[PDB]
Amino acid sequence: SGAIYVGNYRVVNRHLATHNDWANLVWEDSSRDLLVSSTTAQGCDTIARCDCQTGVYYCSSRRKHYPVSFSKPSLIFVEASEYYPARYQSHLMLAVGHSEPGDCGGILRCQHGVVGIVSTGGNGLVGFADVRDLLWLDE
Ligand SMILES: NC(=O)[C@H]1CCC(=O)N(Cc2ccc3cc[nH]c3c2)C1
Ligand SMILES: NC(=O)[C@H]1CCC(=O)N(Cc2ccc3cc[nH]c3c2)C1
Ligand SMILES: [Zn+2]
Repeated sequence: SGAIYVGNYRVVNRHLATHNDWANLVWEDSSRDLLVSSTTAQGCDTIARCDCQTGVYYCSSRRKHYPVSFSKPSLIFVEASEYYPARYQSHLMLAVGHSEPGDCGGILRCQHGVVGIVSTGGNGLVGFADVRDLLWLDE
C-alpha cells in the first residue's frame, strides 16, 4: 500500500484504488497501473521533473529504504495476476531490489522529488510506475 499526495490529488496504484478514489476520479490508466483522485486537503509532496535513473524506494516487506539504479520508463511485458490479464504495462521502470505484491505503493524518490510508485516485481526485481511525465499534477 501507499499513495502520493500532491496539491489536491492522490496518486495510487489503480489495482489498489478504493471506492472513494473511484467516486472522486480525475484520471486512470490501466496500462500504467495508475489512478489519480481528488482530495479536499492540500498535499505538499513534490514531483520530480528530471531524467534521474538512481533513487531510493521504500520497501514495506523489509521496513527499509533501498538505493536503486532503474531503467527509463518503457513498455514491459507483465505476467497475468488476479488484477490484470497478461499485458504490456507502459511507463514502467525496472530495478534490482526486493519486492512482494504488498509493496505496491511504496515511493521511489530522487534528489528532485517523487519519481514513481512500486507496481510490479518478483525474482529480485522491482518495477515502478513513473509519474514524472504527468505535468498536470503540479497545477
Ligand atoms: N452512475 C453510477 O452508478 C455511479 C455514479 C457516480 C458514483 O459515485 N457512483 C457510486 C460509486 C462510487 C465509487 C465506485 C467504485 C466502484 N463503483 C462505484 C460506484 C455510482
Ligand atoms: N502492475 C501489475 O500488473 C501488478 C498488479 C498486482 C500484482 O499482484 N502484480 C503481480 C506482482 C506484483 C508485485 C510483485 C513483487 C513480487 N512479485 C510480484 C507480483 C502485478
Ligand atoms: Zn531526479
